[PDB]
Amino acid sequence: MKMNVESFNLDHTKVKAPYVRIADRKKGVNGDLIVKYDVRFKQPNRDHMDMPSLHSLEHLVAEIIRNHANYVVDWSPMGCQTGFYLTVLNHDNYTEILEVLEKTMQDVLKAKEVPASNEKQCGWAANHTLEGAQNLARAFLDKRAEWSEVGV
Amino acid sequence: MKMNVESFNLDHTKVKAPYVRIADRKKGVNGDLIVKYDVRFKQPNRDHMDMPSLHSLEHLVAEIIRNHANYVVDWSPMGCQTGFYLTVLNHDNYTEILEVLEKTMQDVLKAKEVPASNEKQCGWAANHTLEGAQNLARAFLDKRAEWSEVG
Ligand code: MET
Ligand code: MET
Ligand SMILES: [Zn+2]
Ligand SMILES: [Zn+2]
Repeated sequence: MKMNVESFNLDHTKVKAPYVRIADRKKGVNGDLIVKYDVRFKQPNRDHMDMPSLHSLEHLVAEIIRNHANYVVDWSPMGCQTGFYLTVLNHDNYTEILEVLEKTMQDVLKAKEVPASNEKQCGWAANHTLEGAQNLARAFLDKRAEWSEVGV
Repeated sequence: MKMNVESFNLDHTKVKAPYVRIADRKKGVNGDLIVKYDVRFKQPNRDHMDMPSLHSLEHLVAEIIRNHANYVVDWSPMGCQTGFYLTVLNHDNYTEILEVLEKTMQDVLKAKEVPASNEKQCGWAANHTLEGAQNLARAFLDKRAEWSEVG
C-alpha cells in the first residue's frame, strides 16, 4: 500500500546509514520545486542521537547551512532521533546539496558555541552540548564518501 | 542580533503555550507560497514533551492531518521538545489551520495504534506510546480557545 507519509514507504531495514536521500519532490501549481532530503546520521533501530547533541546540531546546522545556501526552507530533526529532514525550494542538484552539507559540517567543527542557546531564543536552552553535536558532525563527515549510497 | 533562523528571533520569554503561531513565509520564484506554523505544546524552558510521546504524536498527526488536507508539506518535532513545525504549500488561511488541527487532534484520540511504529517504517520503533501521544493531544485540545493567543 502507499502510506500517507513518504518516509513510511521507506524500508528502514535496508538503508545503510549514514546517507543523504532524496526523500520527496513536490512541484507547486506554479511550477516551483520543493525538494526534501532525509539526511540520516544513525542506522534505523540500531542506534540514535541523544537529545542534547541532536538539539545542538539542529541549531548549528540550521544557522550555518543558511550561510552557504540561499534556498534552504527548513532543517528539522526526526522524532526517531536518527536523522534530520532538509527542505529546499527551487534547487535540484543532488551533488551541490552534498557539498553544502559538507561545508556546513566542517563549520560545525570550527564552532566555538551553540547559536541562540539561551531562554530567549530556545524552548529548552539548558538541553545543549557543543561537543556531542560536533561528535555527530565529525562521524557523519568521516563517511562522506558513502553519503550517496542509501542502500535501497 | 537577527539570526539566520527565524525562531531564534522569537522572544521565548514572552509567549504563552499552548498556541499556533504564523512563524514563517517563503515564496518561490514562480509564485508558490510556503507557510510554516509554530505549534507550541509546552511553555518554553518551563516544561517539555517526553520523546516517546512526542515521537508517537509525530507519526499520528503526520498521517492523520494529511487525511484532512492535501496541502501539508511537513509535520516536524522541534529539537527543544516543546512544539512542532507545520509547513504548508499554497495555503494561506490561518482559521482553516486551527480547524484542521482541531479535527486532527480529535482523531488522534480515536486512534488505536501509532501508525508505522515498526522497524520497517520507523527509525526507532520501540520508542513509542499511543497513550502518551493521546495525553498531549487531549491537553492541547482542552486549551483550544487559547490557540490564537501567542503573547
Ligand atoms: C530551532 S533551529 C531552527 C529549526 C527550523 N526547523 C528551521 O530550520 O528554521
Ligand atoms: C515520521 S512521521 C513523518 C514526519 C515528516 N516531517 C513528514 O511530515 O512527512
Ligand atoms: Zn533550541
Ligand atoms: Zn518514527
